[PDB]
Amino acid sequence: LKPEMIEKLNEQMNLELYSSLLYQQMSAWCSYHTFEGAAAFLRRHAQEEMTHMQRLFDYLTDTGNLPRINTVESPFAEYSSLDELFQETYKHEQLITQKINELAHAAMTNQDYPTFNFLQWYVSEQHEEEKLFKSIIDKLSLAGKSGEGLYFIDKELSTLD
Amino acid sequence: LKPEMIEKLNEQMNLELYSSLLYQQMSAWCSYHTFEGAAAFLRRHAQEEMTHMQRLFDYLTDTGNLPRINTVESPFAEYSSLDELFQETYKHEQLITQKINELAHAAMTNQDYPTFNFLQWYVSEQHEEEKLFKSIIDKLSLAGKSGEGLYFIDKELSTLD
Amino acid sequence: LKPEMIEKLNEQMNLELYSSLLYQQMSAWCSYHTFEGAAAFLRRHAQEEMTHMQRLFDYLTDTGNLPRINTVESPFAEYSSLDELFQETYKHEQLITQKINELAHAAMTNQDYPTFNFLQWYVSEQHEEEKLFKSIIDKLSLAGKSGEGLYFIDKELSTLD
Amino acid sequence: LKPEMIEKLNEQMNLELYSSLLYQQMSAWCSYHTFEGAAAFLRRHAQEEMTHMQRLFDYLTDTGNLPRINTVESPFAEYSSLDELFQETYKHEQLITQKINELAHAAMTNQDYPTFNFLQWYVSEQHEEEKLFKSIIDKLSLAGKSGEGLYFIDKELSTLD
Amino acid sequence: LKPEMIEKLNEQMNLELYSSLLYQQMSAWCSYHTFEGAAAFLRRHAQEEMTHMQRLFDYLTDTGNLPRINTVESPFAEYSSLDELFQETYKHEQLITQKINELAHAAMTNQDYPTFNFLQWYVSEQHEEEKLFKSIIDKLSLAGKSGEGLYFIDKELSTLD
Amino acid sequence: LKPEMIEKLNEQMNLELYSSLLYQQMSAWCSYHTFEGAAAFLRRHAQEEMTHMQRLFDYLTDTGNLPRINTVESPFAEYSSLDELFQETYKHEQLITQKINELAHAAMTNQDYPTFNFLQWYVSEQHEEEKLFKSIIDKLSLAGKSGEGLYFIDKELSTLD
Amino acid sequence: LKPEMIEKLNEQMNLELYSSLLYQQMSAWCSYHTFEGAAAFLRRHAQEEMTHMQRLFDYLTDTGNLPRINTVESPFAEYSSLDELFQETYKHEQLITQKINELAHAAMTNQDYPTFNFLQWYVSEQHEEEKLFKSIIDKLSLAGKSGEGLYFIDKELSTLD
Repeated sequence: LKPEMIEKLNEQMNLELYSSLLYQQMSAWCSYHTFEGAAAFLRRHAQEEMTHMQRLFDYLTDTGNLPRINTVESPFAEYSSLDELFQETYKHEQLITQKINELAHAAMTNQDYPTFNFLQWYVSEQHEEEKLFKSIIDKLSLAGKSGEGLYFIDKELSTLD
Repeated sequence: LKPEMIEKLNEQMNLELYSSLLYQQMSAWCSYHTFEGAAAFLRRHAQEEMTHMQRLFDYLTDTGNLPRINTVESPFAEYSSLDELFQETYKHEQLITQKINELAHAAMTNQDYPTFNFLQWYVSEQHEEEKLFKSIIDKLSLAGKSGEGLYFIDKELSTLD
Repeated sequence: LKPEMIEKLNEQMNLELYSSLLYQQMSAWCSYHTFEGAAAFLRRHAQEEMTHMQRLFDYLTDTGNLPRINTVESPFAEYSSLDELFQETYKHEQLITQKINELAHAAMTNQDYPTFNFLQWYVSEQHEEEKLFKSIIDKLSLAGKSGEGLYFIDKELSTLD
Repeated sequence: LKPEMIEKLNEQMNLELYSSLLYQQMSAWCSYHTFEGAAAFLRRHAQEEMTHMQRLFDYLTDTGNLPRINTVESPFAEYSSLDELFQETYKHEQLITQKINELAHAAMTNQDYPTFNFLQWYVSEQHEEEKLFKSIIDKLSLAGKSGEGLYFIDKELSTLD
Repeated sequence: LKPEMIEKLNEQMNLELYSSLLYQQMSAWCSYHTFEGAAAFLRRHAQEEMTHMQRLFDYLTDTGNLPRINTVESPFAEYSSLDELFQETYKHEQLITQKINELAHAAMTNQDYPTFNFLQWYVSEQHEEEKLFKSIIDKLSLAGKSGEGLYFIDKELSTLD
Repeated sequence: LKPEMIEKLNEQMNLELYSSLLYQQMSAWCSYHTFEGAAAFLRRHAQEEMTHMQRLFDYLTDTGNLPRINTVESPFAEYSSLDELFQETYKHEQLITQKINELAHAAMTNQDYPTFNFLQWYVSEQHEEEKLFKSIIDKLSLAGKSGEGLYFIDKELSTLD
Repeated sequence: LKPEMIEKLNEQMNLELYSSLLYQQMSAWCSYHTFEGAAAFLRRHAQEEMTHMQRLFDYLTDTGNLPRINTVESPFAEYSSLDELFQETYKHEQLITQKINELAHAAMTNQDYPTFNFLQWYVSEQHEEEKLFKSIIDKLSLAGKSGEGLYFIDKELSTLD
């Protein structure tokens, strides 16, 4: 691997690690606010993002490199509502998608076919994730003005996926 | 929960998170240095310490508190050998054990019987952990001290549960 | 057992008996008020509290003592709403928790390790119960302004646990 | 078969093809508007109408004729709401029913007993379809003023049939 | 998705729909001309091309777009023989392959990695399709060229998957 | 397929064939020098390389081309040691990967998306091969300084894969 | 093992290697010429001949000798027809049988009973092969003079042995 790709892969790995902690932190907000269903969904998603991290970690070791875990910023933040919380998760999922595309673009420019091939898994996964997170925001749109609505959506999130 | 208890528990949760990343980082060193067995073993241990973190996370939420994930310092470091690496892991396990004891002591003083009860799981696990890592350092001192031996020990670590 | 511990255990046994009858009485209020789901949940909880009573009864006989069932005050009371009813159950569950902690504190001061050990079961159980009863109050908060909300929560309670 | 019947059967086949595409197009509107449940129901119904087409296609070939697929008009249209969308599907299902009756009437006048016999399947199927599509409009009537209502109906449609 | 991508994909979706109807129409010619085996084979292929259409339809919806089904020209045409018919199908398959390549090229240029990834399924399938239809034209040139042979080839097509 | 691509693909096919016979020849050296485990491993790998050759052969014929097997130079060579041998195999695996990348680049440049898609299987496989062969070299460096060490590694080779 | 037997065994091994590639190449011609059935049959025979090579390679190593793979000339050639191609395969198989007899004869004269014993498998196999290839030519002469016949024979070969 070229130094540029090694570092970009390492940075993405750190981004996935951060994202995992962000969702875990978000779930706590949900629980503290009575949305146990949303909390559970996010916990599940924190675990999923960790998987994304590991896969990158493994790719770096397979290719004879040393993955480096950098300083991690606190994911702690305050949210005004469950809608705002989920809107941010959606915005975040999009940043991840952009980072993957820039990674794929760099792989292609550097003629690194093996890494481009490795990234395909992420490209497919992100398409699915964005769809999923969009729906949630949409549902919140349909029935999110009321606690009974909130109560119902929350119930949905508990098994969503 | 008493404010003081909340803080100590949150601190412990963060220490476990750090500890999980520390072991993930140590396995990378092992892979890079050709010790796939030791690498696989530390990876498994990284996952386990993560469960220790989650257990604390949940306790805080169950008790109506908001766990807070703080900034995590990079666990990146250099090691002169496999022996020095495992020496550091044993010492780090001993630190965790000590922190658990201080928390148990604080729970007792504060007559917080529910938290003290909750901690007993960690006390027992810590006992098992220390013994395990001690055995590893022992084998290294014995069979190790010379290449060929490292091959067999690493081979052992691969499956050591 | 020291006389102090014998009596404290006996009093706790009577408290658990009273609590069982209180929840049974509460379920009647629910049924009389159309909340068959909440009624069912409370009936189930009355039976559970009885178990707590029996376990204490058995501990006293195992140790060669004579458990004594005292006068029981009527648990009858009138409630303004289902929310008030559940708020009282939550307050009651908390009193029970406090009584257990005072019991554990007395056991520790009297160096009665066997009884402290026996109480651990209760300490764990109460942590679970408080959590459970908190959630209900929380749900009532999310969707409890409407009969449709009430109708939905009631439906939940019918299987909760 | 008499020329008149051949052509009427061919036209009906084309009508069924168009209807299939219409429902597919409608499902897209539903999805684009967040009604994934209604979208799924319509997709399923697009596939069903295709079956109706094939059965007619086969009858024409069995009888030694050449079915002809004509120009198909775009089924694209804009709808103001989900209620309007379903009202149109109901009106459309009715047109199909009328076309089948005119087909049965022509078969009878032409003393084409074999085709009248063949149409019986469609006559029965349409009775079922109209009923089904009426209910949906009815349900939309009961609980379709609110997003929570919409949210609930949509949930129903996802498995309706 | 870039507006240009949206348009090309929508166009491709419409081409597949047309292609599905084209094969359905060709099977009719086969039935009428006594080639039941070739008819059954094209029918199966009509259904398959339809799935290609749906896959594109969904992609557009998953990405928050509104797929639009345009007017479909009649696929009706005359053929001088079974050989000429299958020659036309092979050529039509080659056209589809070309269109897929142009779309893949557009996705690359536009750095649309998710769409390019999505198209790989079509690229592979197209490879299988072309080979299949090529084999058919081969057999026809060989065994065909004379009645009796047509009986056996048609017999073959009946089950050719 | 373009002329350049055909030629390049044909060259790669011949390279795989040679690579296969090279590993075959190498296992003999191993057998002759008493390393039955390493011999076994290489024989398996000669077969594997041969499958890579077959897959290319097929692609060429599927696309209507005539694969051409060219003269094959004798792979016979002398090796100083077992590790010298494996170093060679590693270098060779690397060359194959480079050639596969050049082929993927050529496909890109020629907008041959079908061929690019086809090559993806090789790209992923090579990633696995390099990892594997790299591991062997590492194991050899850790415990290959003694007859006893070589003895264990060889034993490990016999069942690797 | 006498040097003369070693040279003769080594020669046969290479001949079998060449034979395998010859059939592989012949299978390509068949493919290019529409005879997918014959191509498949020849593909299967190339693999089979490869095993004849491996068996020789192993005997040489079992006997503490070093098999040597020599340069393999390109097996590429032109064939005017399927008939001529198969006629060449038969002649080639005959050539093989003859070289096996000479080897058996050489083993006898040199009182090399172990090798004579080992060769018996080849003797038995060759008898089978010849019979097989002979039948193919026979069938071709019976029905092979019409594309209809060719088509039928090709279908047969697709599964033959």
